Amino acid sequence: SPVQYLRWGDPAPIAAVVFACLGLLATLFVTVVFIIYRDTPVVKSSSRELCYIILAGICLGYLCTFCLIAKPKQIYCYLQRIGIGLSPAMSYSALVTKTYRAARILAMSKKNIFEMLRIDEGLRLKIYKDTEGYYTIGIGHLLTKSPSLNAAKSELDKAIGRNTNGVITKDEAEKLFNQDVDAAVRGILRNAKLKPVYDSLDAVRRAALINMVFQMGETGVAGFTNSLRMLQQKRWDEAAVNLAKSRWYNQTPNRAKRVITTFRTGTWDAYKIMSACAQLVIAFILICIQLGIIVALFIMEPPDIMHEVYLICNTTNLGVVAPLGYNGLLILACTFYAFKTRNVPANFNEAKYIAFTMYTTCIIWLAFVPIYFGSNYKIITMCFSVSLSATVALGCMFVPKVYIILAKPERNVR
Ligand SMILES: COc1cc(/N=N/c2ccccn2)ccc1NC(=O)c1ccccc1Cl
Repeated sequence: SPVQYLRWGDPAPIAAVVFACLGLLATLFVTVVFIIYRDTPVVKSSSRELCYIILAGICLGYLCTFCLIAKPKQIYCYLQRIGIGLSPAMSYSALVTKTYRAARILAMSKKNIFEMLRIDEGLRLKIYKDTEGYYTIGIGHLLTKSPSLNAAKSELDKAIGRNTNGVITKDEAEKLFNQDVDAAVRGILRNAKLKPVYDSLDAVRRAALINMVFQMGETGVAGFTNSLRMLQQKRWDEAAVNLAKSRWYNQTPNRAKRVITTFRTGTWDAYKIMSACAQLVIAFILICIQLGIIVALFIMEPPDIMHEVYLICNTTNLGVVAPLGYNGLLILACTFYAFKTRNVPANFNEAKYIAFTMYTTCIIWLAFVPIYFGSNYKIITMCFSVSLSATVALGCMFVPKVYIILAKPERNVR
């Protein structure tokens, strides 16, 4: 009885049980809220089905405390090992599936910009110089400002990760172009004239603005004050009419016609250019791998009480460390794809929060390695550890969305 341990001068059990219960309530609230408001654009935009798996994971994370603070029965040693290994595996298998898909969507998004400017500006697959005289390759990608061609080859090889002999492929030029886009988009957001326009525009019309920036630079695109304001107000037909009067249109009419037409339609029409049930099956597989590890260890080192509210089991270091390792890989993958997609604005900046969640989760899990092994109160540290990691995931991912559903029904709009 955790109440008895409180009476005696030990409040750790009762704390753990309370943390866990507030956890379950909060998860039950968040869940029933997502069911009720499933039709709205803040739940329907993301993967509704993966969230249920993430919430089950969080839920089961809180339920672990009821097998760690338990009566000495055989099955609770079985459920301890299932819960402490499978609850994070449910949350992060679902999450890594979500973040990987965001990353593939981001990659395929950057491919259109690249195809756009391949057609508009060109591409050389072997080293050349710009009109200054500095070594360049692909879509005007700068290598070095050194007169040494070897330096250019040197920095190219580093940039790609093979000996290129100064020659690359379309896909390695794409890779290089994505640095130059990110660079150009940083300049734009540092620039008070361009920043509000880029903010306003959909993905396709941002491609159009980056194109112009790539042709005339930032200070040049800031020239088009009126045209820029027309686009901000989403006045497409009038922005086209105005830009079609420019020195820009009269000096490079072929490229200008295409960029302008793209500002009108918000489509790719002017240029030559990941499932749902898949994510459940992949998430389910990634989770059965963790089950395989736990069931394997149940045969190698069968669960058994050691022999009292702290239920102590025989679980050896390999019983702890094997699932820990796999959970760690899941976390590191999640963090990797999350960070890759951190600035993706889709679904009310879902990506910004997920990145923050994963950064926290890394410091927590890495912290609780020396803490747990260095500790003589392992069942308690395990209790607070699981619940904390689960609260972080619920806190940083689900609260921000439940907030908008409940507090800001007006902003809950596509
Ligand atoms: C960070 O602590 C843990 C959290 C766990 N679940 N979190 C959850 C669970 C559900 C949803 C989100 N998050 C599971 C095991 C944990 N710890 C360990 O298994 C462990 C054991 C020994 C040494 C170090 C560690 Cl890190």
